[PDB]
Amino acid sequence: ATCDLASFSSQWVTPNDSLCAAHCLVKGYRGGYCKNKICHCRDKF
Repeated sequence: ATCDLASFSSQWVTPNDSLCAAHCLVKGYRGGYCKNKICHCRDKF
């Protein structure tokens, strides 16, 4: 149950809410350990 997924609309019908995408995408990340709800990406693409 790692929060290393939910990369926006990659494999989810995500509308805009980052969760583990949008925020990271700004820098260029797509996966990381989650805290509370938002994943703090620790891997850049």
